[PDB]
Amino acid sequence: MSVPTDGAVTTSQIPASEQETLVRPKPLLLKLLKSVGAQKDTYTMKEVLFYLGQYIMTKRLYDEKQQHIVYCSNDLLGDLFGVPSFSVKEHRKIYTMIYRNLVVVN
Ligand SMILES: CC[C@@H](CO)N1C(=O)[C@@H](CC(=O)O)C[C@H](c2cccc(Cl)c2)[C@H]1c1ccc(Cl)cc1
Repeated sequence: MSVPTDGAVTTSQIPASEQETLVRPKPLLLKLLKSVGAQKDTYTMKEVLFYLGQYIMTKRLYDEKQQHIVYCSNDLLGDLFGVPSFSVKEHRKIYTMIYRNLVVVN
């Protein structure tokens, strides 16, 4: 392994091949990723999701009493995704929101 630690989350809702896509996060997204330990400039989509999950957890934006919804209207995450809230269960939407904040590599 070339980095000290790594993380990745996958879902049955997105095809494997898509989750392996290599991407280069734009400024705001890269800033959030690094605030939780990420150290690179290029990631696979599943790594991006891992760190974003970590970001949500650390900022305490995840509560089961919120019935699967994350409320990020007052967080930079709300501006990254461009929505006031979203469901952690709707993965295609999450992917779509994330795609706007990056560029696919080569
Ligand atoms: C916020 C907690 C976070 C912890 O990693 N999490 C989950 O708790 C679950 C929610 C679910 O049970 O469906 C999975 C979720 C996830 C995994 C892989 C791909 C995607 Cl799009 C979402 C994933 C998640 C949810 C949102 C984001 Cl932006 C990134 C990752």
